[PDB]
Amino acid sequence: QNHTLILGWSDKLGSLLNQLAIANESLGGGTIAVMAERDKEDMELDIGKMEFDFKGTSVICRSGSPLILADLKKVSVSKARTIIVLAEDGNADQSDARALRTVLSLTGVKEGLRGHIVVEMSDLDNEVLVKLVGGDLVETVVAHDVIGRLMIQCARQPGLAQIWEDILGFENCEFYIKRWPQLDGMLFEDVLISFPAAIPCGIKVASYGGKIILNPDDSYVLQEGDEVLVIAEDDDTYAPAPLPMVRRGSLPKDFVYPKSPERILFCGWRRDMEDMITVLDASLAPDSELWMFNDVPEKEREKKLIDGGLDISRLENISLVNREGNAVIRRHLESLPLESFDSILILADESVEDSAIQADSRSLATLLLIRDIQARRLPTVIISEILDPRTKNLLSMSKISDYVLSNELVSMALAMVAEDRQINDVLEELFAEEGNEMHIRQADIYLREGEEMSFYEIMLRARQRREILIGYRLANAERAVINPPAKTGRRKWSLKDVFVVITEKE
Amino acid sequence: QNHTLILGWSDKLGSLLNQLAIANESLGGGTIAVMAERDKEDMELDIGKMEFDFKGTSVICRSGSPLILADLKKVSVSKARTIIVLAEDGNADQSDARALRTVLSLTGVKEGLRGHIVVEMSDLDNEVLVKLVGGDLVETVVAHDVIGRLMIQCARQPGLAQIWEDILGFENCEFYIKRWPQLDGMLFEDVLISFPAAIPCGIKVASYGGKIILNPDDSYVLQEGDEVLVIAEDDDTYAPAPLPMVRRGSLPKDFVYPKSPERILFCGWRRDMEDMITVLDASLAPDSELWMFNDVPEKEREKKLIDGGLDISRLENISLVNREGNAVIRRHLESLPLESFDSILILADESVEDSAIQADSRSLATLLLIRDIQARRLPTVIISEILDPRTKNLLSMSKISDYVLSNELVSMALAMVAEDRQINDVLEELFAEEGNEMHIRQADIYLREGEEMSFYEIMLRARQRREILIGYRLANAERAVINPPAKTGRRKWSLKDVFVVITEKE
Amino acid sequence: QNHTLILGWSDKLGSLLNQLAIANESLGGGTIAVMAERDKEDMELDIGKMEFDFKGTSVICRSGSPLILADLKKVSVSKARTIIVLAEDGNADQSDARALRTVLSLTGVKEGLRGHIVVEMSDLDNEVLVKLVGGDLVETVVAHDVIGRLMIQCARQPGLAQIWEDILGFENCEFYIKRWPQLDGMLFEDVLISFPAAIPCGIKVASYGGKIILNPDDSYVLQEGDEVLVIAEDDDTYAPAPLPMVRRGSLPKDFVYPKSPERILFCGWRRDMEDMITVLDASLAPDSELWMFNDVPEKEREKKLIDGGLDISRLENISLVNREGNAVIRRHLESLPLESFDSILILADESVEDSAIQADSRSLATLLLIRDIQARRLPTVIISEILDPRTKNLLSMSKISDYVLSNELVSMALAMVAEDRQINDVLEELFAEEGNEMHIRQADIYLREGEEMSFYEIMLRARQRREILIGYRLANAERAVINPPAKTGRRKWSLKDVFVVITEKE
Amino acid sequence: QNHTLILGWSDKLGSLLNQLAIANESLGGGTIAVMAERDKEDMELDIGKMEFDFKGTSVICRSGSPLILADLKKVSVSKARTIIVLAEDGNADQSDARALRTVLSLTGVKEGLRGHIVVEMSDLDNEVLVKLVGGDLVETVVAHDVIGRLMIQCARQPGLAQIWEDILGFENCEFYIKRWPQLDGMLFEDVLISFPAAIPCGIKVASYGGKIILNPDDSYVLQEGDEVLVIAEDDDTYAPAPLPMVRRGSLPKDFVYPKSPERILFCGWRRDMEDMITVLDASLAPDSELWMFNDVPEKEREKKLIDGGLDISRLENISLVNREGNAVIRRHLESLPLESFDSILILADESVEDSAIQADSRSLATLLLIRDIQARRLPTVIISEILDPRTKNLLSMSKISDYVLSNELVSMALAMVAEDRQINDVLEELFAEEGNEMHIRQADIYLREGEEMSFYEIMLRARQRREILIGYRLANAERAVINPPAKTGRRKWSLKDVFVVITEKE
Ligand SMILES: [Ca+2]
Ligand SMILES: [Ca+2]
Ligand SMILES: [Ca+2]
Ligand SMILES: [Ca+2]
Ligand SMILES: [Ca+2]
Ligand SMILES: [Ca+2]
Ligand SMILES: [Ca+2]
Ligand SMILES: [Ca+2]
Ligand SMILES: [Ca+2]
Ligand SMILES: [Ca+2]
Ligand SMILES: [Ca+2]
Ligand SMILES: [Ca+2]
Ligand SMILES: [K+]
Ligand SMILES: [K+]
Ligand SMILES: [K+]
Ligand SMILES: [K+]
Ligand SMILES: [Mg+2]
Ligand SMILES: [Mg+2]
Ligand SMILES: [Mg+2]
Ligand SMILES: [Mg+2]
Ligand code: NA
Ligand code: NA
Ligand code: NA
Ligand code: NA
Repeated sequence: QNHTLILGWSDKLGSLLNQLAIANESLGGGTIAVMAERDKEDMELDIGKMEFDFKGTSVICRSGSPLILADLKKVSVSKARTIIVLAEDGNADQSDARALRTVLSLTGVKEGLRGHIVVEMSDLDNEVLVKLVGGDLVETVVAHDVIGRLMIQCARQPGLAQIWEDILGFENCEFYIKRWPQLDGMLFEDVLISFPAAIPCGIKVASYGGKIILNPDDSYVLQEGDEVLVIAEDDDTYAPAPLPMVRRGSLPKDFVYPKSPERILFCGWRRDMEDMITVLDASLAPDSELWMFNDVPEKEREKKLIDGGLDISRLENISLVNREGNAVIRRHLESLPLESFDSILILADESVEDSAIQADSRSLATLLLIRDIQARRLPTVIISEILDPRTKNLLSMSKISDYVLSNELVSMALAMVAEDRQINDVLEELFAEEGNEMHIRQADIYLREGEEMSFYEIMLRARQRREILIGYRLANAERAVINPPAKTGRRKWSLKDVFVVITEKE
Repeated sequence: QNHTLILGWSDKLGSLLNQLAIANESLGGGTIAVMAERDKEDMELDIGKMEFDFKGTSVICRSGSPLILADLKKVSVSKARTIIVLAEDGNADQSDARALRTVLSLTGVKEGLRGHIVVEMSDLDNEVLVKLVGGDLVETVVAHDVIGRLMIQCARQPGLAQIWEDILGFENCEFYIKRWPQLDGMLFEDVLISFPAAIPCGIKVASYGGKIILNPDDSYVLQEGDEVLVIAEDDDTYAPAPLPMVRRGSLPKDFVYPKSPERILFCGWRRDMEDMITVLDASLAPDSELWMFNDVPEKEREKKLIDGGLDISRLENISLVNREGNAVIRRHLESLPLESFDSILILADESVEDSAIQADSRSLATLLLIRDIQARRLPTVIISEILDPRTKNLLSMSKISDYVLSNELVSMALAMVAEDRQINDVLEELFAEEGNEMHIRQADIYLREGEEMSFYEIMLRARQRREILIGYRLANAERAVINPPAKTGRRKWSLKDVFVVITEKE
Repeated sequence: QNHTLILGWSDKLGSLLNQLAIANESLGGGTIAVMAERDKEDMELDIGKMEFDFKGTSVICRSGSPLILADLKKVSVSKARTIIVLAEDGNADQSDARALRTVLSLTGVKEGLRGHIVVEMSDLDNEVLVKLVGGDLVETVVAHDVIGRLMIQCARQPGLAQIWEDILGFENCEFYIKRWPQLDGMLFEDVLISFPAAIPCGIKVASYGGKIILNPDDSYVLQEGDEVLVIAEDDDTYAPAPLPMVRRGSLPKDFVYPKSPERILFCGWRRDMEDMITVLDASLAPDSELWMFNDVPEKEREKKLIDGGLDISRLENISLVNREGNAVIRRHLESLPLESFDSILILADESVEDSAIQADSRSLATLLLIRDIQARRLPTVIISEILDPRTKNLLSMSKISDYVLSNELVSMALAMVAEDRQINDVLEELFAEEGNEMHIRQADIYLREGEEMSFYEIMLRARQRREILIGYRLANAERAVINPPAKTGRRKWSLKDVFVVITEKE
Repeated sequence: QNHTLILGWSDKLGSLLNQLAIANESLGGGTIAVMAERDKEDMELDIGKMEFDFKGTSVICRSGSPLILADLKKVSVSKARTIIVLAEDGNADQSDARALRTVLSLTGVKEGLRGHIVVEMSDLDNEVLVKLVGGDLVETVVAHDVIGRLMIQCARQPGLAQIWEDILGFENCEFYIKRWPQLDGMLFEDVLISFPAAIPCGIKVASYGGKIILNPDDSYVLQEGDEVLVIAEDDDTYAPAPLPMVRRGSLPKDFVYPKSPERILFCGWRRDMEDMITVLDASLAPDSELWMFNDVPEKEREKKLIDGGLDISRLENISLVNREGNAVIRRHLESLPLESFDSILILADESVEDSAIQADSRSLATLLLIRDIQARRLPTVIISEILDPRTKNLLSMSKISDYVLSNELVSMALAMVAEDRQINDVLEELFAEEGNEMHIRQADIYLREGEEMSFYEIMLRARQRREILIGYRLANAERAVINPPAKTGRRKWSLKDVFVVITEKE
């Protein structure tokens, strides 16, 4: 039957369904079963009111418990190509306790499973046990952790918020892995320029057990069994073609400039915030500063951080500045040097995160106050965490929408891992401090003002500094273009254009 | 379809429906749609039990969410002449979070809206964001704030409670704005005396963008496009007539007396009480005193007030006296100099206001205790905030009813703004410290004992001190008369009669 | 229609219905309507499972709100002979807030009411306001207060618990008031001995406005309009008969002995416990002691007592001894001088009384522990408050049942006041410190060992010390006999017999 | 009708039904009635989804209250052979309050009861009152207390966890009591070897009132009326046969070695944990140590222990070491000398035990952390309490399953006591510090390496040290064998085999 089975119901369900319908469109639609401990008629009424085009995919609703075999058989658990275990809204520990029981129940199905299980986890500290019992069947996506990592990357490089929104999920272009036997024996540097409608980003190496290698060496020779990872518009829109001849050349300014220290403000004590501090410390230049403004008394912060595993005496690049106050009170915020921050993250505070409507209400209040304080004393990059995807969609035609990053990104990640489990490893690397990550790079590294050249020609220059070029954003365009059309056509570039690459760090 | 759409359900719904039915009576009835996340049959049963005459208006109930387009279309959202977003009973922040999402949902309706949106807000600090996202579509009525402002005005001038109850809502007389081309070129001083059945209070000035000017200069010449604001019995009961000839004269005692300091007691720590203190400080004579009796420790009060934006070192007219205790405990209240207060406001305390039945129970207890303490030590104007309109109506044949001001006034304000959005600006000015407000004035300013004259004759005397005369209360009448009949008829007035005017301050 | 209407639903409803069915049996049954905000079919199912004989009374159930006129008319509110407003189980203030709204709703019925309203109040401090708004329509029965007063009387005189249980409610004998014109002109001393099947206890005096005078002077001459209060088996079982001739005589030991001091223990901090302390102080001999064992810190007790209106420096007869601890912890109870108490009251503590099952569980635990501590250190009168009548009935064949006084007594009081509102004044006096009360008296006051005489003969001796004799308990009988049969028959009495009288104090 | 009646619904119901179906299988099935205050159709749907073979037993569901006679008659309460009163999940005191009311209701059934009542109690301190009111009808099983006692025995002797799981409940072998007249006059030492398919463990002695004597003297002569207690596979699988001739001999190493001190860690403050400390102190060798790691401040622990009746100055064998911290925080656990503990019990903490899913989630976290801390610092017997039987079953194919003891054992105990009430006394003795208990004993006490002999021959050697031999575990077997087949067959034993006996202590 090879349908997608979703176990549970949450605020993320509608956007997850949408993503799966987009992914299935190239098939002419598929089948999604949703099983939840709710009345079947209510579920059907709610699905019937969703406002997105199902694109030929049909959704079936059943009432039942994922711990009850009789209920799992109502939805053909053992024939599904993927099973997605949705987190419950609310308390992260309760949700993760249910996730663990569900995974145990699924691993107990005696007929076995055809597909893999994608588990939406809410707290990183609960992941090890779920992975331990789920073995080779389970992929975990730790939603809270992912969102923190994305907020940091977008704080560091603002234009990335639009790029990540484009790449995640199934609108526009995303990652695909597929076997191309006619490419065996090719060097990766030729594979790179072999697909008119795609960009190769890495290789699934068969002699490594199927391990995905992002940004491999140009001299890697594809072996029998290897597959190519690409960015492409859909699973069936791209294929290799005879090699174009691409003019070669040199980089004009292949330099590394000393990265400048950054000053970042975290508003709110986010659950597990030490995990963000660790990521930040491994991402910023030395002598950077992290300001934490929140209502936890300073005396007690060190205890919270050390119990979550952070040694604040071994931080390498950031110093911590603590300030105490209420992020919705004007008078407390105005004592901050707001104008001095390179970026400000407004985080859902651990004391209210169990109610998305209350957390989101506070984050939006804080946003407005910060803007107004600054405006009123004037004779900045702000990112706000939003927990309910419906509130993000509701904001979409508001200016405020530029200042928000939502759990819709979690639904997009869940759908990608549901469609190909190995994409979890790709996104894990790109979200991690180690290994490859996305960067927006000035044009004067790659070309001189007005130089007439093709996307492929820039791509080969970018390989001299060990980057995979995936797109660009022209000087006065509002959106970057990922996986551009007509990669052999030439144009005159500007030093105000910028390029999007996959690269290792310094 | 041009019906009124009400989104939500609350303790105020019945009185709002009543007001809209009164407003619609002159049409022979209209249509009200009510959509709420409740069972349709329950809604219909509850509506069917309301005890007021629907006067030809028909009410339709639908079950649905205002965030769900499919549900908004069930009630013809885009054809309604007005949409009213009712606050949820309970916690003000939760209610305002829902109001914001609803406004975003409504502004997303792609067919657009024919009418405006009236949003019942529960907390002033949440208003800016709703106004920001609702743009030109939204009028906000901040219920909590309005009630505080009305309680202060009635504490300052007790007879105003009956006048405001009369003017608000659609029983008796209220404000109407309408275009009268045959009055172009007239001076406002002639317009004032041109309507046998109405009193002009201001002009919508077309050269100002449609801005409403209350109490304009007598020499203002009405221009093409201007409209007249009046107090009248209904939208269709009044029209201009040939000018009466009105005898002119002088004021006998056009004096200003030094306003005397007042001593006011606030019982309870009302949410956002600094907003009332600000209003009070701009309303009382110098060397006045505000006593605050409530259970918040004195040490901590200053912090609450400064965080809500009140600088208590810049108060101009009042000194603050703090007393700590429980307003339902006899022994604590009896240490207050109760007999010395010009007025006492019993306020719904922020610690219980999320339960109207609990708040109202405490306010009534405090009322009884204050009366009894004073009576028992005897060998005063009290105003009590009541949150459930049903409790006010239940009290109506009790003596206690003179001591109460309720959220029914909010339903009356919501209906007025629903019927003409520009009435929000009129009421905002009259509730504000700035600009015009209502005053009850002694007769010896305007006339001598037994002087025989008409209402219009007094009105023109009142214009010499830049007042609009809207009514009077005779010496032994229990009710003031607003917009009196037969304004040209003469009678003999008494120095114990009083007059109701719209005026600027000192 | 002259039915009983009960508004609400509670743990007391079944026992109230039972009492009304008993009261109605002599009519051949009546009608009770019950209206509650519950599903009608559930109500009917619950009524159908009650285990007591309805004795020809029919019960009708309707679903509705007592605040909604349409609902009050479903149950013929204006034709009922009585309306009983049942308290809600749980928090006393919430229940009393609902009682007040209900009374206002009932006083608003424009057709008026045929009968009176009996209001079950939960907190004495809320009674004044309900009485103020209910005027002449309302009788209040303050359940919590009544139970405290009964527990004290039974602690002082243990045999009274059985007597009060007999007299309250409609099993056995109770109070009736009725007009007997053929008795006009009789002296009260002859009226006393005029009813073979009843005992006159007082007169409703028409020249006093219908005021009930308990235990009037023997020389009072019944005037036209007066009615007689009696204890009798039912409203129709008694009538006056020609005067018997009763031998007169003297009292052998008409003495007053010095009342001995008592030591009483209160376990638990009962809500409003200062009201019990006041009653106790006016009831005990001088140099008595009240021990209060409970978890409130001693420092804070004085504040609680003074805020409830008790001045502990003006106590006349008792000294207060405070001990702090947990009444369910053996080790804390064993530090008390348990063997020294004349009586011990186990009270439902204010911290758990909102859950009757939790309060009753603690009171029974404490009971068991006190018994066991004493038994285990041995090489006492205990009274335990029980809040759910079902738990009292469940205990009935247990020995523990002698140690319990329950809210069933409240249902019995409510039914008595429902049947004749003037019985509220009778019970108020008998429960009050002032005026008449019930006493169990040794036989040697009235007679010598083996003296052969009739009940009437003892009754006339008792009048020489201004007592109304209502019954007796023979030397080895387990139950007292109230309103005995055959009052003229003689028997030989024992100095170990005891007599039950109504009397004023010392 | 002689069915089993179960009153209530809980997380234990499915496993209790399973056990009763196993017990009934030898009859061809029986009848179980389940009555709960739930909708009948929901109950039936849930029963219909249980995954275990009902083996011919039929289950009937009814909706009703055990306090309501009409409801008790729907399920033929007075004809049931047993009534089981299931605890409610959640708060132990609430559950026990309901148990007490139910027992009173059952003892009030005027037709009487045919069978006994088994009451699942949640707190030991509540047991006395239930036993007091239930008299001879009631058997109590205090679930919390039993589980603590089993965890201690399994900590002391790890192989016992598998043995107890085998013996409890009705899979494999369990206890049966039955009268065998043909054995009157036999010595108990011959009775011991008289049943090919059973092992006699004791005698119900008729001259003692039916008291069960475990491990009686070999010289006891069975008298008329006595019955034999055995371990056997089912009630009908065993019978006596002519005496086998068993070779006699001596024990080679009938020694007692000095028991070595043990170091035990308790993680979590379990409700009533003083009851476990008492058991532990009477079970361990002198100079043993009990470490308690939990979040209760050390200052306050002594108060908790003394109020629960533990005098820590009279402990005979253990010293207490207190450590404060959070058992789910790695950094706190790693300060413990984890490698030094003979066993570690992870206990459901009293602060979360009212939610089984939250308690079990913490216990599993702690388990994982302890393992990982030890593994990571390496250049142990752990027992974890699990409150929901479904979580134990879900863990069953996980390695983690060796580290868990669950409330399924309570369902097994309830079913055993339901089937024969006298088994409660047998298990009470075996769980108690006093009297007989189970022990795993080295082979070199009983035999020499390679000695060829039968199970009966070892059994008679074991009687010389006053042990009843019930089974063995061979050197490389994963499971012990209880009540072995073919007890007269010989084999060659190894010094690495071990024997399971019932014995008194030192
Ligand atoms: Ca696709
Ligand atoms: Ca965590
Ligand atoms: Ca795509
Ligand atoms: Ca109108
Ligand atoms: Ca506010
Ligand atoms: Ca009107
Ligand atoms: Ca009667
Ligand atoms: Ca009180
Ligand atoms: Ca009677
Ligand atoms: Ca069997
Ligand atoms: Ca306990
Ligand atoms: Ca078995
Ligand atoms: K994409
Ligand atoms: K009006
Ligand atoms: K009676
Ligand atoms: K077994
Ligand atoms: Mg962590
Ligand atoms: Mg403010
Ligand atoms: Mg009081
Ligand atoms: Mg104990
Ligand atoms: Na990376
Ligand atoms: Na104003
Ligand atoms: Na009295
Ligand atoms: Na034992």
